Amino acid sequence: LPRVKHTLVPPPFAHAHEQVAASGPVINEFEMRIIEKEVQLDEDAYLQAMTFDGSIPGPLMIVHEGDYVELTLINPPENTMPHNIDFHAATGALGGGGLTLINPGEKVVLRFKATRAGAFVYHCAPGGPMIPWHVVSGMAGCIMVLPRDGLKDHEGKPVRYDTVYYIGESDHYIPKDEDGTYMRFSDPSEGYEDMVAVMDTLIPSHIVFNGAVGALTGEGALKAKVGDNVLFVHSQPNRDSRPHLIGGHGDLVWETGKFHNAPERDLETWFIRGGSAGAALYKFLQPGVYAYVNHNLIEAVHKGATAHVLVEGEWDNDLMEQVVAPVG
Amino acid sequence: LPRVKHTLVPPPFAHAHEQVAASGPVINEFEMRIIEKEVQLDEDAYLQAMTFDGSIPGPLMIVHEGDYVELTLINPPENTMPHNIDFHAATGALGGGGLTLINPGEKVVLRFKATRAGAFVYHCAPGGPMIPWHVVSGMAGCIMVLPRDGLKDHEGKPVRYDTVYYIGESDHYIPKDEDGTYMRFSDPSEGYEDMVAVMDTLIPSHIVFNGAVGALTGEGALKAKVGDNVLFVHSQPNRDSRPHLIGGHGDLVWETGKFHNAPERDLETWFIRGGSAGAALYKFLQPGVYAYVNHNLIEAVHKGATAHVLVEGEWDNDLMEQVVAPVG
Amino acid sequence: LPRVKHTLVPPPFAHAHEQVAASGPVINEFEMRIIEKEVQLDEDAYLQAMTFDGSIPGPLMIVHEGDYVELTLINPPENTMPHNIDFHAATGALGGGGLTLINPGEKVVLRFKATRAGAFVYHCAPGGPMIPWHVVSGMAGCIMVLPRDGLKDHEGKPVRYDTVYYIGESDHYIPKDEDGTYMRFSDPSEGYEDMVAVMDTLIPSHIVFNGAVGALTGEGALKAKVGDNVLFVHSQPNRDSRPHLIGGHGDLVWETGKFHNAPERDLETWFIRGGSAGAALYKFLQPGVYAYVNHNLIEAVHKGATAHVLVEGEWDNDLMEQVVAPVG
Ligand SMILES: [Cu+2]
Ligand SMILES: [Cu+2]
Ligand SMILES: [Cu+2]
Ligand SMILES: [Cu+2]
Ligand SMILES: [Cu+2]
Ligand SMILES: [Cu+2]
Ligand SMILES: [Mg+2]
Ligand SMILES: [Mg+2]
Ligand SMILES: [Mg+2]
Ligand SMILES: [Mg+2]
Ligand SMILES: [Mg+2]
Ligand SMILES: [Mg+2]
Ligand SMILES: [Mg+2]
Ligand SMILES: [Mg+2]
Ligand SMILES: [Mg+2]
Repeated sequence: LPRVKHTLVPPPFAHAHEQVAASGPVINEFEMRIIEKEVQLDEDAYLQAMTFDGSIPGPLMIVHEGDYVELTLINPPENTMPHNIDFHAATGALGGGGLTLINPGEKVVLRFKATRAGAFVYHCAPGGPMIPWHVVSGMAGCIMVLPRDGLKDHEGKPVRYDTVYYIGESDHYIPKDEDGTYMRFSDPSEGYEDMVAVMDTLIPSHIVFNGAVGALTGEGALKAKVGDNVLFVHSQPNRDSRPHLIGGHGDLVWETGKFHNAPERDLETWFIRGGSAGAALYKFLQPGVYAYVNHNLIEAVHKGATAHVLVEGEWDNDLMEQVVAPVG
Repeated sequence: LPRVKHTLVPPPFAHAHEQVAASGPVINEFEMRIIEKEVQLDEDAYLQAMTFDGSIPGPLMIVHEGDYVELTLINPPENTMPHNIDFHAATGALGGGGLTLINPGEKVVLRFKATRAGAFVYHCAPGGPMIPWHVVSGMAGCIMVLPRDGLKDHEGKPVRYDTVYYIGESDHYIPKDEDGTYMRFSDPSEGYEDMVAVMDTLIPSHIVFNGAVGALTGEGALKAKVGDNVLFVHSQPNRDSRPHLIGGHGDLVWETGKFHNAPERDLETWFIRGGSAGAALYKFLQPGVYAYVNHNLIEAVHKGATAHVLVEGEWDNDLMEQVVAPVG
Repeated sequence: LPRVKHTLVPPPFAHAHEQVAASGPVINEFEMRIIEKEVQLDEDAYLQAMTFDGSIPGPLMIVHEGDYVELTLINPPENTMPHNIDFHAATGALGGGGLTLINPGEKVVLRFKATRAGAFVYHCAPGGPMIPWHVVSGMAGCIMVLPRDGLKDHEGKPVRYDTVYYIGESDHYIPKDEDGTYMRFSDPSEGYEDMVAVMDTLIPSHIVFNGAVGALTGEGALKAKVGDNVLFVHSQPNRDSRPHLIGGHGDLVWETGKFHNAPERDLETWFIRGGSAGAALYKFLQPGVYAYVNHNLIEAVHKGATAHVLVEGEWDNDLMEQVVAPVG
C-alpha cells in the first residue's frame, strides 16, 4: 500500500487531511516524543505533566477506515518513567499498550489496522495504578478515523466540515495545602502520593481544555465565520463531560463518537463519556462571541472547562433581536 | 403574524397550550419578574435564591417550532444583582445572554425564533463566575418547543399526552458549619465566598425537584389516572440526573430532549445531561403510588430528588399479583 | 401456561437458558434467600452487606418477553432488617417493592408479567432512607428479559451470543478513621450513621465488580476464545459507570439496556446510568489479556472497577503488529 508520512500539528488544530479519502488504504506514519514537564494549569497551579508530543491533549491524528497506522513512539532518556500507548481505535494487546512499553532511552514502532470509523481516545496505560496516574498527568490524545467516503448524516447524506477543532478536556488532581493553595514538586514521582489522595476524592482541582485554564480564550480563542460548518471533536479520557456551544447547537452530534451510528440533531448539550471522544457539527448562523463549555458550569468556570469562539459575519435579526433595550 | 400573550403558571404545571399548533407561526409574548429571596430547601436549610418569576425552576414556556418568542424580563429595583437570560432554544448572542443584561430597576425585551423543536433549558448567565452562581442559586427554567404537528414516535406516528409535568431538578451548594448544620446569610452576596468553597467540591448539599425537599411529595404529590399519557419534562441546568419512575417505565424517551430525534422505548432509567432538558412519555397501567426519582438513590433520598405520583384506577393482576402474602 | 423452575447460578455466570424461547409464554419460578453478612471488599476493607442469595450482585435471572416471573423471596430469622424487592422489569406497586416487604422470619411470593424486553436492575427498596442504604450495602441484581425470538441488531437481523457474563458494578461507602483506614462494625445498624456521612459526600470508598476488588481478576478472570461472541450485561443500581473493554470494542451496544431499541456499533466506551443495566456484544478477534473497566480510571484502579478477560486463540498481525520492538 502507499505510505503517507504525517507532520502532526498541536491541538486544537489538525494536520493536513482530506475528508473523503483521496486514495484506497494507505499506511499512515506518525511519530511522537513523550515529554515529561511541569506545566502551568492556572495562575498559581502547576502539574507535573506527562505528555505526548509536549501538548495536552496529545495531537490529533486523522486517518481513514481500513487504513493502517504506524506510530513511532519515543521516550527520551531525560524522562523518568516508562510509558506506552493504548489506541481505543485498535484491536488487540490492550489497544497496543502491551506492545509499546518503553523505558527512558527507548523507541518502539506499533502498527495497527483502523478497522472502525470514529473519533477515539489514545492514552498511556503502563499497568496498575500507573494507568490513571499517567492519564490524569495529561497523557492522552485522540485519533479520528473517518469513513473512506467522509461523514454521513442520520439519512446517509454526505456532510462536510470546513474546520475541525480538537477540544481535549482533561481532569487533574493537584494536591493542596490546608489553606487551599496548590503544592509544587520536583518531579512526578515526588508528587505521586499526595496526588493519589486527591484522586481518591474523585474531585478534580482543574478541568481544562487544551492543557490550561484559558488556553482557548483570549488570544487562544477559536475562530470561525458565519456559514462555516465546524466539527468539534471532544475527548475526555478519564471523566464525563457535557459540552455546550453557548448561543448555538449541535446540528449533528455523535456523542459516543462512532461515525456509522446515526447522529442526533438539534442538541443543546451532549455527553462525552469518560474514556471516549465524541464529535458535533454546527453551522454558524450568527456572528459574535460564543463559549464552548462543559455545562456543569462550576466545571466550566471554576475548574477551567471554557473555550471561546469568535465568529465574524452578518447578524440576522430574524433569528434574534433586542426589541427593547435595557431601560428604566 | 398573530401575537399571543401567555399567562405563565408555576411548575410543575404548564400554561394553557395545544400540542398540535392551532395556527401557523405566531409571536409568543411572555413576561417574567426576577425575584431574589431566601427560600427554604429543607427543615433547617435555606438558600439565598435568585429566581425567574419567584419559582425554582422558572416557569415552563410552551411554543411551536417556527414561532417567535418575545420575553419581557424585569429586574425590580429591590434586587441587588444584574441578571440576564440564556435560552438554549435560541440562536445568537450567547442564547440571548448578551442582549438581556439588566440592572435592578431595568427591563428588557428579547425576541428570538424558536427554530428547533425540543425541551430546552433557559438560565441566567451574567458573565464569569456569576454564571454558575446564578444558576445554582435557582436561576433556570425550561421552554418546550413542540413540533407544529405535535410529538411523533420512532416510526413517525403521532403521539399525544394528556398531561405534561415540568420537573425542574436543581443542585445547590449550601455552606455548612463544622458540625454539619447549614449557614444563613443576609443576602446572596454575603454568602458568596462560602458557597464557592462548596461549589468547588462539586458535591451538592441538596438536589431538589420544584425548589425544595418534598416539594412534590405529600400535599405536593403529582396526580394521574390509569390510562393517562403523562409527559415528564425534566430539566437540570448544571449537573447530571438519571430519572426513574418507580413501578413504571419511559414508554417513549427523548433523553437529550430534541423531538425530531427518534425516542428510545421501554426505559427503566434515562439520563439528563447537566445543562439540558429531556422528556419521557408514560401511559399509566396500574393504580397506586409511584415515585419519580433521580436514581442515584442517595441523591434521591438524602439530597432531595424524589417526587411522588398518586394514580387512581383499577388494579391489573395480570401485570402483577402478590401470590403469597408475607407469611411465617 | 407451562411452569419452569430455575436453579440460579452466582454471578458473573448465568443459569441454563435458550436465547430464542423454546416455548410460548411460561411462568418462571425463582427463589432467593436474603443473606445479611460482613463481606471483604478489599485487603483491609469490609462491608456490612445485605445480599440477594449471598452474592453481590444478586444472581442473574433470564426469561423471555411475555413470560411471567414468580419470585419466592425469603428473609431468614437470623437477619436483622426487613427487606423487599423492586423489579425495574415489572409494572406496578413500586416494581413489586410494595408487595414484597418481609420481616426476618417471613417469605413472600410475587408474580409479575415481563412485558418489556431488556436487562433490568432489581434492588431492595424498603422505604425512605432505607432505600439507598440497602442498595449500597449490596442489595441489587439483574433480570434479563430476552425478546422471544432472541436479540436483533440495528437492522433487525438475528444476533446470537456464545456466552453472557453478568458484570454487577456496585458503589460502596465504607466509613474511615482519620488516618484513612476503614471502620468495622458488629452489624449493619451499628454502622449506619457513619455510612450516611460517607454517602452524603457522594464519593464511594469502593466501586467493585462481583462484590470485591479483584473478584474478576487473577483466579476470577473471565475466559473466552477468539471468535466468541460475548454479551457483557452490566448493572449499576445507584451510580453511573462508563464500561470499556481494553483492546476491544462494543460491536453492538444497548447502553440503556432495552433490546427493541437499535444498538449503537463500534463503541470504545459506553454509559450505564445509575439505576439501570446495559448490554454490549463483542466478538473477540485477538487472543491475550483484556481488561473490562469503568473508564474513570481512578474508579477502575483505585476504587476497584476492573475485570480481566483471558482469551485463547491465534494472533492476527493484520490487526496489530509490533513492527519495531523497544530498542535503544
Ligand atoms: Cu505515560
Ligand atoms: Cu482506555
Ligand atoms: Cu441571575
Ligand atoms: Cu447554558
Ligand atoms: Cu434490603
Ligand atoms: Cu429502582
Ligand atoms: Mg515531531
Ligand atoms: Mg501553599
Ligand atoms: Mg443543517
Ligand atoms: Mg407575571
Ligand atoms: Mg450551625
Ligand atoms: Mg405504548
Ligand atoms: Mg437457592
Ligand atoms: Mg483504623
Ligand atoms: Mg460484527
